[PDB]
Amino acid sequence: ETLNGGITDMLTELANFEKNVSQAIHKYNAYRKAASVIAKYPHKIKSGAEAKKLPGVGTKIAEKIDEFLATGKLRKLEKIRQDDTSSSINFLTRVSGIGPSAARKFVDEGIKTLEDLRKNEDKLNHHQRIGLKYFGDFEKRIPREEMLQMQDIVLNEVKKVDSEYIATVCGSFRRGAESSGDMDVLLTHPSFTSESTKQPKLLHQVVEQLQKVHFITDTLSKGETKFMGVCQLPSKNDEKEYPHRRIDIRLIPKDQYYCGVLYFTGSDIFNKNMRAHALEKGFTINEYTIRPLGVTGVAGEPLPVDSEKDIFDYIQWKYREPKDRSE
DNA sequence: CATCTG
DNA sequence: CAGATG
Ligand code: NA
Ligand code: NA
Repeated sequence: ETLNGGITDMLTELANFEKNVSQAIHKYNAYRKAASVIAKYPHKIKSGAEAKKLPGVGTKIAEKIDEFLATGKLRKLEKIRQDDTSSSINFLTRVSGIGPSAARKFVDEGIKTLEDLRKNEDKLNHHQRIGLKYFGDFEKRIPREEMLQMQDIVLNEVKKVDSEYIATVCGSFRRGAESSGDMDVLLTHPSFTSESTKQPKLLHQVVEQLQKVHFITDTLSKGETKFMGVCQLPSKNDEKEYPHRRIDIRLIPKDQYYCGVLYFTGSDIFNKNMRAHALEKGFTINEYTIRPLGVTGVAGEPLPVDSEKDIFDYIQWKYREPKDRSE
């Protein structure tokens, strides 16, 4: 956790590069387990020879540990840091919709900057185009105070559309966090579930509302159960307009709500711990369900849950307010 | 994973 | 359809 940090950290830049610049999924995948194991490793790795010992830890890595151990630097790392090429990728990649794959192509066409992009908006797609157009805003963290305002909006319009809707705004927001990245809303309806063969209007209808009243400004991808978008807090009495926000709405069959609701809410650490416990308590949990685990090795059959409470119950645990869901 | 592109 | 992105 701090005893072998830089090591795990160099590994990480190394790995990241591989997969972002080079295409070395192979190698890339390698730095990773690597970082992962040294990470759990309980001692002060004094040498490469010491790491090699570890599994995942090959001769090359040990090569890299020794040098970095030997000098507070890595040549490769250092050479990688300057390299304009590697920089452009790692950069453009910051635009929504611009991945690495596209990172390469653009650079390879000589687009390597914000301006580059604008100049060539044509080579970008709707998503990439919005991505670039709200470059800044998208980079901006979300203050709780805004979050509550938005939530108030989402919930009011959904209500309006059907008293039967059940929205939940998950994430750290839910966990209490002072700020957030993006607005994540979990959506269901009675009239929608497991067997219940579709009803796409279920998701559409709302999208429209939020768009009616101008909350949602753009579509990233609107599918039949997942809409990826952009929303905005109405600018009050003009002088202070809000930033443009990344909002994501997803339809869920009522018979599956709280499982997800739990889940999306995190934290990741909480999930695992909660997941492992389930397992003890004779069960299994995942994003959609919680099932009675048999002895033969495995077994299923989705237990029926009416709230986040039913779940906890199942695994015989302390109902935890979203707050303490930390770890 | 579900949507998108081309 | 493969392949990318989030
Ligand atoms: Na090894
Ligand atoms: Na991106």
